[PDB]
This record gives sequence, C-alpha cells and structure tokens, in this order.
Amino acid sequence: DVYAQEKQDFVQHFSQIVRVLTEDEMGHPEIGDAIARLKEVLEYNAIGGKYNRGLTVVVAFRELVEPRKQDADSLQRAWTVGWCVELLQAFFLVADDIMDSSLTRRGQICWYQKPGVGLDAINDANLLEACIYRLLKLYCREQPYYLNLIELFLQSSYQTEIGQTLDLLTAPQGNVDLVRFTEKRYKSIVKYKTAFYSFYLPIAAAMYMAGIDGEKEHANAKKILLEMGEFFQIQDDYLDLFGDPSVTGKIGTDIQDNKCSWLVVQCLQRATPEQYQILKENYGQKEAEKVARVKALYEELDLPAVFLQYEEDSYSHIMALIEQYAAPLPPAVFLGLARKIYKRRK
Amino acid sequence: DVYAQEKQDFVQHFSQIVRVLTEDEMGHPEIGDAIARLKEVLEYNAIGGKYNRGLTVVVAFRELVEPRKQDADSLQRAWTVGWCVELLQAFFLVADDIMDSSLTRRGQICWYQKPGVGLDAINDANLLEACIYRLLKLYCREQPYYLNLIELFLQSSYQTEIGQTLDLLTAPQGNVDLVRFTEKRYKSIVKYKTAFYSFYLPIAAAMYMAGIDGEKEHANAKKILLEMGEFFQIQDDYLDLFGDPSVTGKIGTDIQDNKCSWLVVQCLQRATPEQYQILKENYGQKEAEKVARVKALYEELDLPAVFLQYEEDSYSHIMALIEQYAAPLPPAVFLGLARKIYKRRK
Ligand SMILES: NCCC(O)(P(=O)(O)O)P(=O)(O)O
Ligand SMILES: NCCC(O)(P(=O)(O)O)P(=O)(O)O
Ligand SMILES: [Mn+2]
Ligand SMILES: [Mn+2]
Ligand SMILES: [Mn+2]
Ligand SMILES: [Mn+2]
Ligand SMILES: [Mn+2]
Ligand SMILES: [Mn+2]
Repeated sequence: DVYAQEKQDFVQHFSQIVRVLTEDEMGHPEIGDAIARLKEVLEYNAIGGKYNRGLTVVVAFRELVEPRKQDADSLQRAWTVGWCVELLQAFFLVADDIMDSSLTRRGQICWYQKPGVGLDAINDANLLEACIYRLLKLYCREQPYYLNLIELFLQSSYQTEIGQTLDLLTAPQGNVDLVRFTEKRYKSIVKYKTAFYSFYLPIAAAMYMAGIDGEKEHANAKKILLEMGEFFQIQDDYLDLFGDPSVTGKIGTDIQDNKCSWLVVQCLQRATPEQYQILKENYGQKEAEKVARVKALYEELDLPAVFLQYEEDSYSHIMALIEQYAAPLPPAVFLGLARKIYKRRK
Repeated sequence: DVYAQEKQDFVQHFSQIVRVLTEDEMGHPEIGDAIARLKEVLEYNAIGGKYNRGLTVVVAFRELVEPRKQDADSLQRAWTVGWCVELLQAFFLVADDIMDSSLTRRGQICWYQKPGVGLDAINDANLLEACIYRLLKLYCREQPYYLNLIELFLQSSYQTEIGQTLDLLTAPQGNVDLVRFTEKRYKSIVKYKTAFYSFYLPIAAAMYMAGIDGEKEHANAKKILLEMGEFFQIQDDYLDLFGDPSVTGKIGTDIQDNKCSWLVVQCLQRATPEQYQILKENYGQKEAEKVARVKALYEELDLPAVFLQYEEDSYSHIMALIEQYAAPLPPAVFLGLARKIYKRRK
C-alpha cells in the first residue's frame, strides 16, 4: 500500500540510473560498446522483480526524514540508493543462477542461459556490483553518510558471500549426507546469505541517510530484521518446491542441487527411519522420478501444513520484536516491510 | 633487485593477512566452515605468482615516504595494501580463467578446474574481492588516505571490468570476424583490462599512503603507467603463444578463444590477401591442427621479430615518458617497475 504508491516513482527513476551510468563514462567513446553491454545487462537483470528491497530504502527514508528535509535532491538520492540495493540483488542473483544451475528467474530465462551470454555473465555480474559504487559517488559523494553507505554495502556483500559459501559447502553435488542438514546450520546459512542484504541493508541505508547512525539503534533494528530475513528465506525454500512457477518466476532446484532447504531439515526431523532411507536415496539427483519421490515424502509428512503454521507463529514473533525494538523508529517502518512479505507467493 | 630484497618480508606477511582475515570473523563459530574455505581459496589463488603488483606498492612506498615516517606500523599497512592489490589480482584471475576456459595458472590447475570446485569458483572470487575491503578497514580505517584507497580500488575494478567486457565483446565464440581486430580496439581493451589495475593501482595506492594525493601528480604518474601497462599486455599476448608453459605457468588460449590479441592485430596488418584467408579460416577454433596453422602464419610473417623490436622501441619510449613525467617523484620508482617487466618470460 505504501510500497504501492512509491513503486511508480521508483521504477521510473530507473531511466535516469541508466542514463547517468551510461553517460558519465561515454565521454570516453572507446568503451562505448562496453557501456552498451552495461545498459543491456542492467535492463535484463535489474528489471522485472518486486523491488521490495529498493522500495524499502525509499519507503523507510520518508518515515525517518522530516518532511521539510525531503527535498527534490534528497529524494533523488533515496531512489538511487534504493536502486543500488536492487543492483546488489542483481549482482548476486546473476552469479547464483549460474552456481545453482537455474533455468529461469523473474519469468524469463536466466542471463547466463541466454544464447551468446554464458559464463560472460560472470563479468556482467561483477559490473552490476561496480555500478553500486559509481552511483554512490555520483549522488552521495558530498553527503555526510557517504562513507557509512559504502561500508554498509561492502560489509553486506561480504556477509551474503560468506552466506553463499556456507550454502555451497553444505550442498556438494553428488555428495548426499542428510546428517549435515541441521537446524543450526540452516539458521546460520540464511542469516548470512539473505537476512543481511535483504532486510538490514535497505533499512540501515535509509537510517544512515536520515542521520540515524547510532550503534545501538542499528543493533536494535537488526534484531528485528534478521528475524524477518530468516522467515523470508524459509518462505523462499517453501515456494521453491510448492509455489507456482507462473508466479514465483523461477523453477525450483533445491532437491536436485542437494540444498540444505528448510523442508529438508523439517523432513529429517519428522522422518521415520524408513522415510529417511527414501530421502537418503532420492535427494540431490537430476532424475525427475526421484525428485517427486522426495516431494511426495514432504506432502506425506505434511510439510505444507507445518510451513503454514510456522508462518503464523513466526509472524506473531516478529510482531513482538517490533513491539520490543522498533523505538525510537516508527513501527510503520517494520510493519510495512512485514506486511509485504506475509503470505507472499512470489 | 629492490623487488628482490622486499620479496621475503612481503610474502611472509601473508600468514598475518590470513591470520587476521580468518580470526576477526571467527568470533562467530557458525561461519567457521566458510572461513576455512576462505583460507583455502586464499592460499591457492593469492600464492604462487611474482607479486610484482603488491611489491610495487611496498617498493614505491619506501621511495615516497621519508625514512622517519616508515615506522613498524606504517610499514605493516604498506604490506597489507600490497596484498590487497594481490587479492584484486586473484579475484580477476579466478573469474577470468573460467571465462577464458583456461587449463592452468601459475603452474597448477585453475581453481575452477580443481575437482569439487567448479562454478563455485565464482563465489570464491567475489570473496577474494571482499577481503580487500575488510583489510582496508582493519588496517587503514583511521588513516587520512582511507577513503582514497577505497575509491581507488573500486574505480580500478570498474575499469578492468569495463576492460573485460570489451575483451569479451570483441571475441565472441564461434564468431570469427577479423575485421574487428583493429589497433584502436586493441589499445582500448588493454588500457582498461590491464593498465589501470596492474600499474596505476599499486603506484597510486603508495602515493596516497605517502600523502601525495594531488590530481596533477596522479595524472602524470598515470601517463607513464598506462604506457607500461600496454607494453605489459602486449608482452603477455606474445608469451601466450610463443612463451614456454613451464615458465609462464599457463597454457595459452588466445587463438582458440578468438581473442583480439596483439599478434592477431599485427598479423592482419602484414597479411597478404591469401594469408588473410588462412587466418580467417583457422582462428577461434579448438582444433589443434588449425591453431598451429595460425601460429605458423605468425612465424611466417615474422611476428616474433616484430615483437622483439616493439619491446625495444617501447622500452625507450617509456623511458622518455619517465624523463618527462617522473618529477617530483623519484625516477627510481618507475625505473624499478620498468626493469622488472623488461624481457620477462613469465
Ligand atoms: N536470495 C538468495 C537467492 C535464492 O533465494 P533464489 O530462489 O535463487 O531466489 P537461493 O534459494 O539460492 O538462496
Ligand atoms: N591481466 C589479464 C589476464 C590475462 O593476461 P591471462 O594470460 O589470463 O594472465 P588475459 O590474457 O585474459 O588478459
Ligand atoms: Mn543459492
Ligand atoms: Mn538460487
Ligand atoms: Mn530459493
Ligand atoms: Mn581474459
Ligand atoms: Mn585469460
Ligand atoms: Mn593472456
């Protein structure tokens, strides 16, 4: 609703992002072909999603800055930093689809899967990352929060990259070992790989832009947001298998990639020793027959019902945390982000 | 010689790099497996090269800072920033071997080619990049050049990444078009993909650490260093085909990858219309028969002799530039880096 009114002005700002990014270096006509590839990469990989993360920067900025201090220019910056978060997203997703061997994303073929692209996607991805820091300098170089943002984004990338490492160490291909799929392992992985960049990053960027740079205040917002992140990854693992592809925009790969999913951790807990053997025998394989066998065990142990219940208990718990931790920040900040991910299907 | 005395103290500092990187996050035992993968990635990909780039930071630091201002701590920082350059190197090389489909590097199998690694190399690479900025913060956070270095490294990455894009746009696989292999195209590609990070990055880092942050002074050092970079990439294209693998540490792939090499640009210039057809018919293919056919045309148009002559005329020209541009900086700074790449075989 608040995200709804802000969407239009955000998405439209994307022309300028691409304009400023493909001009400030176009006084060097030599790299023009590269700059054209940039425009192409940007419009394929930063466009077509829900923009939850970038909108959070924008939405939270308004609720934190006093209306007098929301000038045309100060807002411009808010939309740019919001798109910077969206580019971190694009950067990670491009690489991740390669590493996960994904077939679609946001309802189209993955960038590396487009003919003519392939493993060049790698350099495209690193470029998307570089653009974050180009924009920060072009728009915020003179701001007092400028170094805070630079360090926040880098720190955040390091974290989700430590997250990815954990994710991949836990899911060797051809190497099934249900034993390693524990609750602690799951909790660590999602906290690092999703929670920081998807939830702490946007709100904190908006905080720093609003002057709120206090260490306790960030620690407190972080307490709320790492919890929402963990809920958000669990919902994502569920959708991976049980969500509709025409809605999520992607084809799930968690069982095939031998991933430490939430479903798999929940299965191994409710598993009778004979179901354990089914799972131990059908997980992390490309065979469709064997993947359905796994999905059938999940439906048999009623994981879809367990997940729905978790969603409820989780949502009430985030709410408690917001009650305990939101001040001195407007509870509408976290409430808005929480409403946007509650009962999502994409 | 100057690089020789500094080598030992540099390489040994690498234990501490790995120590500080794998401890400051090890107060979080949850990511310990990731931190262990880090140590592994670092010791495979940041070790085994000539350390020209990192040593340049160190060597140039001493010749720019007054001996009184070279304390234990100030030196420590110099070795760290030197290794930060070495990690940018590792970051780019890891990704590049994947994109170029390389088989070896520094005399061992490429990281992505090690069994168990593969396209996970991608996340390993992004991690190496992240470590640069972790170290900058751990060692230089309080220095007055701290933001200068952060911006220099990012700027440098953006550049070599624009360089890579150019490199890859010019060499589509299965898409031979000798027409695009021009001198201007070559000059742009190498300036962006090599010159900035390999030559300007290290010297400028050492300058900023020494207080020399003036814009004209950097512009002037850059004039020298982008020239040495271009010589350095040309030497690299030559070694790619004509150098000994037991020395370079890598197997060349430029003809197969359909690359805009120096040799190929020089060939197309000296090519009789019938040699042009040979080339047009054997370039950018995996067939060994066809790759030798190409190498034979190069030896026939005497490219190895042309290259030797270029090396001489080039070296004299850099020297002129050093004469014109080195001041107020010690000419020994550039002379040392120039001696280290003159007549190199690896
Ligand atoms: N934000 C991480 C991306 C994923 O959610 P995705 O389903 O690929 O969007 P992963 O399942 O690999 O964690
Ligand atoms: N510094 C770039 C790396 C190379 O030189 P390398 O031979 O792979 O070291 P490229 O030939 O791809 O430019
Ligand atoms: Mn993943
Ligand atoms: Mn994925
Ligand atoms: Mn997923
Ligand atoms: Mn290359
Ligand atoms: Mn290469
Ligand atoms: Mn090469």
